Amino acid sequence: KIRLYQFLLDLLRSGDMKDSIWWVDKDKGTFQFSSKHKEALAHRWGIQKGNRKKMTYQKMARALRNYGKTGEVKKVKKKLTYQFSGEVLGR
DNA sequence: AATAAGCGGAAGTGGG
DNA sequence: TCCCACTTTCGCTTA
Repeated sequence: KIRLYQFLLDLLRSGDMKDSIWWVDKDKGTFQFSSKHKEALAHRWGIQKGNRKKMTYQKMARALRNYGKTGEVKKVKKKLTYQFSGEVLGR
């Protein structure tokens, strides 16, 4: 099954949910969610995973927080903004 | 108050 | 056995 960071990177590359997520500085790997349209993206994540419950942005963001220690995605001190690692961007 | 973003102890589910 | 990679529940903090 796809990993969450890869699901998000793939969306950013495809442009398929441009109103829910976008690059801030793609060279740095920084990206941001839409305040008003992030839930539709979270719903898509949960359906792609086949999870039992409806996925929420809060549960998805909790998964994102767990990447902080391994480094794939880090929270940026800007609203709804995160940053992929160079390793994730290079793969 | 109402709303929203951000955080995490603990415990459950999947597929190794 | 016991870690993977989240998922789910619920309370808390700050703005």
